[PDB]
Amino acid sequence: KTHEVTNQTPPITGTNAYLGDPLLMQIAARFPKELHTELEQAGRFVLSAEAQDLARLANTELPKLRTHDRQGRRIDLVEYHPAYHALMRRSVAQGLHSSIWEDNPLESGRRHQARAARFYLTAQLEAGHLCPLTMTSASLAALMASPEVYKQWSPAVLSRKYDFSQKPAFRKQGVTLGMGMTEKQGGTDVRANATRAEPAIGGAWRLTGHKWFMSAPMSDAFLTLAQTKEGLSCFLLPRLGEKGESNGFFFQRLKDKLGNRSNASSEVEFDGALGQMIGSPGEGVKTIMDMVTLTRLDCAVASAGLMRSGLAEAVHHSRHRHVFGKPLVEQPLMQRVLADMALDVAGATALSMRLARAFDMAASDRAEAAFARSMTPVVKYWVCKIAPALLYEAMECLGGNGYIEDGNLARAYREAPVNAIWEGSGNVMALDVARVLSRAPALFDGVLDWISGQLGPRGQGTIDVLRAALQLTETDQGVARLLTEQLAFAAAAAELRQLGADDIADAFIETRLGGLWRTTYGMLDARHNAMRIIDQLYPAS
Amino acid sequence: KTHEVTNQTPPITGTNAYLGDPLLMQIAARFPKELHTELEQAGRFVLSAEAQDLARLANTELPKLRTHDRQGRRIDLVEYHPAYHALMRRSVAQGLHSSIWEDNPLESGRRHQARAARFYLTAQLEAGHLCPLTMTSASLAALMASPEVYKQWSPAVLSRKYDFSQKPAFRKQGVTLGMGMTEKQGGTDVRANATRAEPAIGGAWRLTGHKWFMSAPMSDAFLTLAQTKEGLSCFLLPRLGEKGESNGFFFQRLKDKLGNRSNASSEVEFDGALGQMIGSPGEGVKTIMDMVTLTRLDCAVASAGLMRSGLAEAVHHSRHRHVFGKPLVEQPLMQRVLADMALDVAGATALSMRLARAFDMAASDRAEAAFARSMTPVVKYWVCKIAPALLYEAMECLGGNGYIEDGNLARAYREAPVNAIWEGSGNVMALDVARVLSRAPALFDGVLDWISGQLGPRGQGTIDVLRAALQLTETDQGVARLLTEQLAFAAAAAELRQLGADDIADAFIETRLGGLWRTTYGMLDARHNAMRIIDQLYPA
Ligand SMILES: Cc1cc2nc3c(=O)[nH]c(=O)nc-3n(C[C@H](O)[C@H](O)[C@H](O)COP(=O)(O)OP(=O)(O)OC[C@H]3O[C@@H](n4cnc5c(N)ncnc54)[C@H](O)[C@@H]3O)c2cc1C
Ligand SMILES: Cc1cc2nc3c(=O)[nH]c(=O)nc-3n(C[C@H](O)[C@H](O)[C@H](O)COP(=O)(O)OP(=O)(O)OC[C@H]3O[C@@H](n4cnc5c(N)ncnc54)[C@H](O)[C@@H]3O)c2cc1C
Ligand SMILES: C[As](C)(=O)[O-]
Ligand SMILES: C[As](C)(=O)[O-]
Ligand SMILES: C[As](C)(=O)[O-]
Repeated sequence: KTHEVTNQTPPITGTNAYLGDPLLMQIAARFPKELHTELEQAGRFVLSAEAQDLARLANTELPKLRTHDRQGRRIDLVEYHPAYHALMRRSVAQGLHSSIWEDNPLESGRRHQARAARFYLTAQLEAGHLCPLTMTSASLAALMASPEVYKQWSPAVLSRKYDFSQKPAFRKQGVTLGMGMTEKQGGTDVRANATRAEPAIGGAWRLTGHKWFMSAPMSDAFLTLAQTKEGLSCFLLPRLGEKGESNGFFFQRLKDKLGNRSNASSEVEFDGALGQMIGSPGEGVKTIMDMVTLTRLDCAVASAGLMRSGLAEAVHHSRHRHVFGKPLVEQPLMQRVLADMALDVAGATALSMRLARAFDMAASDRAEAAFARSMTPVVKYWVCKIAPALLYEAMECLGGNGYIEDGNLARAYREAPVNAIWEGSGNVMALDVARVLSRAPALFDGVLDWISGQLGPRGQGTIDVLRAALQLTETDQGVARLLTEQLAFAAAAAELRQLGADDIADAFIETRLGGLWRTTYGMLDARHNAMRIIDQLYPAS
Repeated sequence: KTHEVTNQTPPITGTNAYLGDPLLMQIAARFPKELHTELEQAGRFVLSAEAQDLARLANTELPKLRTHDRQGRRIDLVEYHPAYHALMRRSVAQGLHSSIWEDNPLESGRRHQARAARFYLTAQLEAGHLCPLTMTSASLAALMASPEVYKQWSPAVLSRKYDFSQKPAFRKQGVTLGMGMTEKQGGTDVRANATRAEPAIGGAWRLTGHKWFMSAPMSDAFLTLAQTKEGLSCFLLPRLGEKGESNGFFFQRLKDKLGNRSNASSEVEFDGALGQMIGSPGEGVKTIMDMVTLTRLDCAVASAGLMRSGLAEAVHHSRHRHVFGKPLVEQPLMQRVLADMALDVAGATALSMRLARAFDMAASDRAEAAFARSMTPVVKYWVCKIAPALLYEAMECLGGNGYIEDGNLARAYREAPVNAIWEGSGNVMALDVARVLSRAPALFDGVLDWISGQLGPRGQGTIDVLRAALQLTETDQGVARLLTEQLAFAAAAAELRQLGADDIADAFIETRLGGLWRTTYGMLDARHNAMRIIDQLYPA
């Protein structure tokens, strides 16, 4: 041999991602014991060596579109690696697509939070297959606009048996649902959709057009927007007909994507595809409003989990990798970088779960409903859009191996932009935040009141900043991103206080609410012990 | 047809990346006429459809390691797509590996700046093949430590004829040089290297060990660190022997990289590889100090070019893509986001080229030499490390297509971290700054005087901030990144004043030096006039 291999970091595999995360455990502290037991088992699974192999395979053995069979007939099939189906099977059995719609007494009053904690853990393992599960869970809220259609589909949708066979949906053990919104001329401006729907025999509708981005193409049906005589309408469009034949779907290509690669995203064209209208004619936008809101929470929770998993690897690496004779984690500068990132990961996780809590409490508490209506785009804006910069710095903490695809940080870095881009990007979230202030000032008083209650009298200066930003946004729409980010900082700070993470909150408040312009991590002085921040959030395991 | 395809952005291909960049033209305003002509031709090349096809192919048709031939002999060859060799050929013919060492009277007093302007443009086209050119240009500063080896190798190294054949080095039309430094147990702590060098017949040395990341493996020789009885020493190690036979290189694998994929990076093991010592025994670290410094300017210049190119695409898209009946560039919020990114790209470009100017003036100006020694890690820290976050936001400005690999932003986003990581990352740059503060505080006094002269009396508040940061860093090594980033902000602001970009400087100073903690772009109010910033830096 020419050399020895020394000073290598042992893998994080085999430990428990839930029990290694005290902030998450505090977030779940009031869950019933049965949920704690399930989260510990989930925490063990997502760091197991077998699960990590499935995640690597799903993202390297990529889905393939087969437009035709060997004799020249169209079949419009997308084939996946078995690893994809194994992840789907377990997450569907776990109810990640269905549990908020189920009647489970152990989760009463906690359905969004219980699911969000599971979602957060799974996103640390493999994020791509979460897309069909997010769309399936959220799609049922659109189906509520037509209760007969909900009653018809929900038994099949809520089934916890995953079924990827090419049977018609009504013969499958369970079904999944997708979304056909974006067209080539725009995904934001859905009223510019040119897909058209025309009445057909039997009260159905026939659709002709295209959708430029349709993820999870082997879903059994798709919520789709199309124009009718009275405006943009929403439809439930099955991929297959009752005998299993194609329903006018023509897949053109799969996207060659930066990340999210385990999840096939197709370009599709429709020729006479038959479907049911969902909601009132011309009310397509209103019909899908609650569906989109549900996907935005998932985008935040998953981005937070992505950041958590990437930073845990950086902290763990620092504890074992020696440089100049001692572990990297004993270097003051590495301590400041790791602790500074931990503050944002902590704030993003607390805020994302606080939004889930507002969803659970909205029906019984007007102030929580106010938070739920107005802050979903704030949380999606900030949590998702900080992930690329933070995951890059976490990757840099690994040195050269961090840049190599046989690890996890490269894949997570490639993944991070998708949650921010996939549905409403930053500018769309921020304008949404400003519109709600223009139409419902009372909602932001309620949020400001919750923030002020948690920060206490010392936080009144932050409240004044937020009011000034709200008022300035009415003067100038261009400052809507400033308003959105400041709201997120303040709400994350408030929740860290609510959770009792007072050392974390102190340092978070001093920097994000009191510090100066910065562009890189590590902007902490010695006033707060950095090693304590790191040990509190990433205890050595 | 089922639908019409409408509201699409016309391609930016076919225009001129140099003439479309007023800040760059201002930076080059005093270059001789012949240099202006050459930059205009390069500006057209990097946006031409032909060149763009080469850049795409070089990054999708990946190099393959061939350890053996089909009969089972070791050959240790790496094969590239012809597009890689075409980019190398043109860049070598342009002297990107050699021009600072040439005696070109047209570039007298400007060698580093003239090369940096070319580098900036080429990085907008294809960054991966720049790695061997950066290493080759920088390697000559180390070879100077042994002047007889410099005389022996420099005609071949400085040749503008690219030659990728498998001939021995002195039978080729020109040669390139790489770097064998990082080992599995560490790339930062090179004194923990375990590769060993032993005396051989004829005054040569035999090396046995491994290098964990060796880019451009078909380079003709590599500057390599290995242990001798006196400590860590530097060696020039040819890949092939005098007859074209293997010189004890055993390539194991190529890295499967996030980005930079046109540039092969190998894992290699050395078994009795014959080389020449460069510099004194045990002085390997000192010998490669200037070589490393040169590569650090290149990292900054290229990262600035990456950012410039990605933001130019986002601005161009906004001018053509309609949403809600008007161009995106007419939406106030999109204007704030684009302008806010433009301020960092302008500051990073100005600061990087200002470092190049310090390199040109160092031999004749003590204040400029002080700037070059103390601020090289500052520029590399800030310019390279802001690129990932900025290129993500630029990608988001394109919408869903931004995330797709048939465009350019996804590749640039994957490229962006490599300049920060490839040689000394942020923590290493910041500790470099802290060491210079500890061992030679007067160098930063000179930097502050230069900043103060450019900012004018209005800037005393920024000087006081920098003094406080210097004092605090002497107290606490842990705040070294704060000192480093504040120095970059202030020097970027000062250089924008030096360039006469006073509207850009005004807006940059008020935000980066006077604003609040932020994590995303778009933090400008109406006083900064976002549309004028965009039109001044990215004219349609
Ligand atoms: C991996 C992936 C999967 C996806 N899956 C699906 C799917 O299953 N179904 C589906 O229908 N779509 C899907 N999408 C598409 C996605 O929803 C769209 O890209 C998104 O809606 C934006 O639409 P666009 O690309 O047309 O951008 P545009 O509408 O052209 O917007 C471009 C940019 O301008 C900004 N902008 C927009 N409006 C304004 C304004 N008023 N003022 C200022 N700035 C503005 C946007 O925020 C964005 O940054 C997916 C996207 C990705 C990347
Ligand atoms: C694409 C690519 C190409 C490369 N090509 C080459 C090449 O051709 N030749 C070559 O020899 N190398 C090459 N490298 C290797 C590269 O130079 C090393 O990754 C780098 O030197 C860091 O070494 P490391 O991975 O061992 O990290 P480590 O030395 O283990 O450090 C890991 C992390 O700790 C930080 N750190 C280190 N010391 C300290 C400290 N004292 N205090 C605080 N933080 C600290 C680092 O900044 C980094 O964040 C390449 C790397 C990449 C990504
Ligand atoms: C609504 As069904 C899948 O049971 O036909
Ligand atoms: C960060 As804590 C409140 O779980 O110690
Ligand atoms: C961007 As300018 C140097 O023309 O002000």
